[PDB]
Amino acid sequence: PTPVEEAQQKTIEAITKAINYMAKRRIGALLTIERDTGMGDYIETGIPLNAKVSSELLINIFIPNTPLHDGAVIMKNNEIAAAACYLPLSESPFISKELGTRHRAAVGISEVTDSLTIIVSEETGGVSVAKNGDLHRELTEEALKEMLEAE
Amino acid sequence: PTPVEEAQQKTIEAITKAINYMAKRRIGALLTIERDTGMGDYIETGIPLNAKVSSELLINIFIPNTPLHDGAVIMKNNEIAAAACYLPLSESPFISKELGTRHRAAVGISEVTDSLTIIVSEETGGVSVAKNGDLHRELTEEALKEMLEAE
Ligand SMILES: Cn1c(=O)oc2cc(N)ccc21
Ligand SMILES: [Mg+2]
Repeated sequence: PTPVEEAQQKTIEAITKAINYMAKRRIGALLTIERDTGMGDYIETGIPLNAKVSSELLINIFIPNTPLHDGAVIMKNNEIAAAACYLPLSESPFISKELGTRHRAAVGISEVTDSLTIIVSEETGGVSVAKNGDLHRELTEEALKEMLEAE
Repeated sequence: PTPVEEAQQKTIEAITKAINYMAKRRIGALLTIERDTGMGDYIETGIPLNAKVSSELLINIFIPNTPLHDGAVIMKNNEIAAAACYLPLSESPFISKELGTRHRAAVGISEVTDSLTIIVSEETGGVSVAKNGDLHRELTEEALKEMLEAE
């Protein structure tokens, strides 16, 4: 592997480790990965971090009833750009009616960007991904990894 | 007021807001500010963050029973360099006997560096500072801020 490939795989492993921990504990989480469409306007709504990715930091960010847990983490250029960011709520009538604002925010950003957003449900610990205006629900660990590698 | 001076003031405000919040809630914390003696050897024992400082991130790091809460945060200028770092334990007999490992680690690093370390007791909420081998306990909010401004 090249340095850039090794770095991408390390980031994927850090994300999946954090997501698994949160899914097991039913910790709600919202993590958007910026792609070609710039998301600076949304990054600017949160708390700046520009931090190295680690599973530890991702977990610490989303702990319930803490300063950083409300809102989205946005990743950009292999770093955590900001936490507690605003994302736009989707008005799509085709999202499962049992899902709340975390999932609607993820679908919303996916409607206007090419980003990939991961959501952990605080109700069930279920893991989902929003891309292109669609929500892919009840993902296995393998499925999430496949989506991150495809992305 | 140069940009350097304004950045320092912002960092002091972030630190003091976080410490005050953790003191009120008896959240144990151990926060070392590198000065002229480089602390790379200790930074490298922790989880790298290289993050912009915020009161929110400082608080999120020290929440009990989370990946990052045990060990020291080490700050370099206006960044959180790493969390969950090792510091050496002091054997000084002037550490109150009831105090635990955070205070002994803080005095320990203060014996071999010119750093300033802030400690919040999880037993009492009291705030202390270790510098040059001495521990100063039960600091008021005003005294801590004045110490940081002088540092
Ligand atoms: C480990 N953990 C978790 O899963 O939820 C938490 C909440 C708090 N306040 C502190 C720790 C945890
Ligand atoms: Mg006194």
